[PDB]
Amino acid sequence: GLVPRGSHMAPIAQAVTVSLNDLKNGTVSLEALEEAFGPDSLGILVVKDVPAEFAELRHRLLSYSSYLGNLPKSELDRLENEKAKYLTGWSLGKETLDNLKGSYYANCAFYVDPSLSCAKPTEEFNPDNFPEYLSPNLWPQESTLPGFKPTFEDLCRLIIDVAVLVARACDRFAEKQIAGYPAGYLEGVVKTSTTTKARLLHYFPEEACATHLDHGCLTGLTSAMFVDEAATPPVVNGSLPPLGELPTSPDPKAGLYIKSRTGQTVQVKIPRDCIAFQTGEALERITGGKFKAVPHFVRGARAEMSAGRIARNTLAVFTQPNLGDEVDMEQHITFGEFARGIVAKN
Ligand SMILES: Cc1cn([C@H]2C[C@H](O)[C@@H](CO)O2)c(=O)[nH]c1=O
Ligand SMILES: [Mn+2]
Repeated sequence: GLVPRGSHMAPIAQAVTVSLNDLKNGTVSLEALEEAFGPDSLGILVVKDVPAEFAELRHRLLSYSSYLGNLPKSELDRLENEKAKYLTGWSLGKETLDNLKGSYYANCAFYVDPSLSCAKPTEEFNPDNFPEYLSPNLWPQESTLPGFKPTFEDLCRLIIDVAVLVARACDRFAEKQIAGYPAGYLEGVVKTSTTTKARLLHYFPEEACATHLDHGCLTGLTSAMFVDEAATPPVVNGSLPPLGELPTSPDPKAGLYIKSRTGQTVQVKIPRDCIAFQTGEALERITGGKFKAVPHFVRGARAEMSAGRIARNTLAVFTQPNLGDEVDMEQHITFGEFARGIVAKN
């Protein structure tokens, strides 16, 4: 038991917050960055003052999560990819304490070259030996879900642009603190990655080890959108209007929970107008543990509060290295090796 059972609430903790303006001009405090990402931290950084288009893109794409999740089964079955371990396209998963959640995954190779559906395959790295990273994206039909693909790409591009600036700040820290560190490494790794993976998640309405570490470098996050799908039906019926976002969460216990090295778990909120970034294990390895991936988990809304009508939508963008990039620069372990569980090499 990490969080109190029943109606009792965990304390809420404030994440370190910086302005995108300071990320862009290179004046973000490295003290604040270490407070956000260091060994005693929550492993999360909130970025405010985001581009003006963010609010609408978030609203549209999180609405698409509901529309997508309610497409006829014949359409969703075409988006399933078992060879990719369901890490490309659509699939159904479950969360127990008892919520059903549909996931849609896409690689973000398009960030580097908009014509790419996935990394260019090689003998060393291809869909047959790394299907969970290198399989081609599977998109819903434009006629049945109009505008989904450009909206998805535009919001992911915005979030990755910000991730590149966060990575640049991390590089400033590492260049000051780590002897022999390659200047500009994390910025280059994020900016050129064709393995970065985005996940659009839809919690279906329901009637009345817990933590993980992210594996990549920096995970961009939106705040969650709750939708009353009885009031605004998630049915594609001119442009496609967004669905109604509930102003306030129906369940104050839903959300993100982080267990710092203090051993106790706190709830952490993302302001609706902000983007947050969590550190992952690859960034921890690249910084030799000077920044840490911090254990955490997400809870959906309890069925009593969903009341068979309220769905929950989120976007996460797992920026991470190309498979051949080193993550342990002493032992020369690559991200692909690291992903296959290799922890030592000689
Ligand atoms: C699918 C995926 C998940 N993650 C995060 C969320 C998962 O719960 C965790 C372990 O895979 O890492 C990544 O960092 N990269 C990915 O490609
Ligand atoms: Mn996570």
